[PDB]
Amino acid sequence: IEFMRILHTSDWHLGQNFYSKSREAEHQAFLDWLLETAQTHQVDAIIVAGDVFDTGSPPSYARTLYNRFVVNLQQTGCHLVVLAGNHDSVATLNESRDIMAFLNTTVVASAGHAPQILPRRDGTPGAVLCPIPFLRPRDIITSQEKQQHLLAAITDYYQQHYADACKLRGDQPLPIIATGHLTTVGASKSDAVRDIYIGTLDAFPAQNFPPADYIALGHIHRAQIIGGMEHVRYCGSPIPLSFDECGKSKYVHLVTFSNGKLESVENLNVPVTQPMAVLKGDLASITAQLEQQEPPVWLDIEIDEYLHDIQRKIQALTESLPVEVLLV
Repeated sequence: IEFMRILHTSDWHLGQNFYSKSREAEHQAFLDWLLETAQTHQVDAIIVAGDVFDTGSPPSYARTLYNRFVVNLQQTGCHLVVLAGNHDSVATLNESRDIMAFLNTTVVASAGHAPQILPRRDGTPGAVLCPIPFLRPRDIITSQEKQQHLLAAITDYYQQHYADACKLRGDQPLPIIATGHLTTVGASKSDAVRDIYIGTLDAFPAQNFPPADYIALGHIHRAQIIGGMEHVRYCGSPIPLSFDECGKSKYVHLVTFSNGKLESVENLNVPVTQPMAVLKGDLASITAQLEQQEPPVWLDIEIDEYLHDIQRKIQALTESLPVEVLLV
């Protein structure tokens, strides 16, 4: 009878320079869809599980996309939780932390944020959130085996915060939601996923996560269930961030809680607004491949031996065609 609904997204990488192309149009369309989606499902909170911006110094149009979304989301009463990823600068996201608080937005850029009650739209307690962004080792390494140390440090961090979440919840029938931004053991990764904790943690075993009712992760671009646990998920990126991910579905997760427990996780397809394609073969295999649309499809030609000559060759075969070649 008491519901709480959140949307789980991550890895926006606003401002990404994609082979000289801007993703602004795609991100604008996505953010507009995310807005209508929040209204359609009467979502209580949207959680963005890290990598909001592609770098620590996003271009003005990306900062504008982000600000305008937060503003437009006000017409819904939906709360917004923005967590830093490894691509984000902490200082950059903290620029507007306190300003965002006036707009029902919680910006969490570094480790150490206490658990907080997420209200439902009507203001009553809906869930207890442990807002955990990408954890910089410097921020969590107690007493500042290095590999074993970081694993223990992250595990312990989640344990302390889960414990505090339980205390904050008290006797209330509220679900506990934790977030995270890292790479788990067994995760399937794409090209656009950058190595993190280089030399200090190959991957995080999801069995070490505390028993929150939902764990909303970011960093990995393909939506997947982790460690066979339906409550531990990457939502993946909302638009394709690399050519190896085109053709593949993009999602945000609609996560519903009933009486303090996880009820369902639904995969909401994010409309794809910019056609991309990857071509493999040789000059004729290529030539046949690219033959017979408002935006011009972006192309990754994975095609006589000197790759320099191949480029000029393809640059000839690709001229005045409704496509656009980005990578060779």
